[PDB]
Amino acid sequence: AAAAGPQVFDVGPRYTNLSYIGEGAYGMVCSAYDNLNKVRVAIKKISPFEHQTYCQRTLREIKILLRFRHENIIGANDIIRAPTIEQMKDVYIVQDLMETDLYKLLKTQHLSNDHICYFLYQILRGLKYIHSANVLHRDLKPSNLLLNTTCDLKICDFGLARVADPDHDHTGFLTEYVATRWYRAPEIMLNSKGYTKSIDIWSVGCILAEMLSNRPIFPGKHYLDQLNHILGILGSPSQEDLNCIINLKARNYLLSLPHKNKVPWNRLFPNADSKALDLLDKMLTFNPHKRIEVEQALAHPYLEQYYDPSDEPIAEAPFKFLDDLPKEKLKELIFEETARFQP
Ligand SMILES: Nc1ncnc2c1ncn2[C@@H]1O[C@H](COP(=O)(O)OP(=O)(O)NP(=O)(O)O)[C@@H](O)[C@H]1O
Ligand SMILES: [Mg+2]
Repeated sequence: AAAAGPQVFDVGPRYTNLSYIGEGAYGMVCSAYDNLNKVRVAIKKISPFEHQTYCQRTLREIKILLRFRHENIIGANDIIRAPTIEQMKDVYIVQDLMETDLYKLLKTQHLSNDHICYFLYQILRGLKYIHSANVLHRDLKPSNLLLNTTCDLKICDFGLARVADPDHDHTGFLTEYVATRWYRAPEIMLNSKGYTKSIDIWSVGCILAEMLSNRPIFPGKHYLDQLNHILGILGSPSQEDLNCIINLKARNYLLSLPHKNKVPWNRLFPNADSKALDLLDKMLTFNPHKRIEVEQALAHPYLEQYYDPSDEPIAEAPFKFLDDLPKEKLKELIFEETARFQP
């Protein structure tokens, strides 16, 4: 029955009072009074059974959201669908209702250092859990970081996530890539498929920089301009870093470029806590092997008000999914994954 700016958003007896929020990927997002728990909640409608590619992204996100339990990762409290495969056109994911996300927040609000430190702690704490499950998010950016009115931060959108696979990370120069351009590590344009953990840390660094001045630090307009932005600020890679790149074409591209030096961080962010800049530096290290890991970051001095490893939990066990089978099998699997929420 109930409609909300057509669409049909029928989420049954339990959830009423629908109010629009935005436009997700391949569906719509509403808030809605939950008549069993007596709170407002959020509800994403997802209609992906036509295009095979949205079905992997829905299956992935569904598997992960139900396996993970963590205060800084968005949950699935409920998942609503028809009682049969045949009748299932859409899928609805009910979550906690978060006021805003960091993208929307950074357009209008400048943040205090106390807030930056706190949000960074929460991102890194949630990322620790994710990596501990051997998973990579692959698409961390401000719009994937949800916030409520009490400053609680929750990572969302695991559509692009993958199980880590460091042994199969090498690829050729200029290999096309899916994740959001601005938060892409440099090795992705050189020689990485994005199957190692240090891909997520680069993105977190990109977010710290953005939180620090309200503006993306590497806003490249297209695939290769992303790299020139990165190099504009870090300057030319050292020879040792270039020697970790064995890939000939990527290495010669880098050698062909004129020498540029490092723009120092405090020239770029003169107001910032210099401990914040120090960690920034370590997150946005050119060489992925030297870039800081998630635990080292949590233990950096910038975060010592919050750091407490025993209150920074890890997953019960590794993750293992799948990828490439067709529309129809993926529909069966999404049906199967969501059975538990039926009566
Ligand atoms: N739990 C939530 N509470 C409030 N708003 C949410 C919540 N989850 C997602 N959002 C939405 O996040 C949107 C931002 O745009 P978008 O980049 O499409 O993210 P998304 O809706 O999460 N789907 P995706 O594109 O898969 O990340 C906003 O329009 C909100 O509607
Ligand atoms: Mg998005």
